[PDB]
Amino acid sequence: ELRVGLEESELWLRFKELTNEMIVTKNGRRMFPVLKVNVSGLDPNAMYSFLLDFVAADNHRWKYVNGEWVPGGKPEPQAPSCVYIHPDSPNFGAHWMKAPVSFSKVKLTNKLNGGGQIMLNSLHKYEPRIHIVRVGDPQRMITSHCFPETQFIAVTAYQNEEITALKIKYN
Ligand SMILES: O=C(Nc1ccccc1)Nc1cccnc1
Repeated sequence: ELRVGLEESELWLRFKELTNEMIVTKNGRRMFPVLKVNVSGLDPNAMYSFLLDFVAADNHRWKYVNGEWVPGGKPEPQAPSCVYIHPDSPNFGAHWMKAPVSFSKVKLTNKLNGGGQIMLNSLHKYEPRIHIVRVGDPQRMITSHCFPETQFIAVTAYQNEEITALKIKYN
């Protein structure tokens, strides 16, 4: 049976209990923590691609007021459909299953200035989503997995001083 497990779930949850934040910039910014998954129950002989996107969690934006994240207004129109292709793609099931699959190079941005970046709206909450695509499949079968532990608010600057400190500390 196909099983996709979050790596470092305890680390993610240290950030989630503060409400996690990720910086977006013009030129794009890497995530900490990095999203990493362990995979079992692929066909080791088959070839797959791994894709990453970010799903908008709410019909509203957030604001950090008096040390509390609270609903902050109506949402911006949805960021365009951005998908990140894992740079190991396409590859054997055996390749994906032998070691955690790491999205260490994905950059989050708030300007559509290209470079395979993920466009997010500042002060909106997003949940990472991984897709497994089988190569050469006439049915174009896809699997999609969400990672609730990894939810975060996109920000141009850290709001929560505990997040700023955690980010310097564990990284
Ligand atoms: O700090 C880490 N995990 C953790 C933190 C607190 C409690 C239990 C586990 N992992 C980690 C990952 C990547 C680089 N450095 C450290």
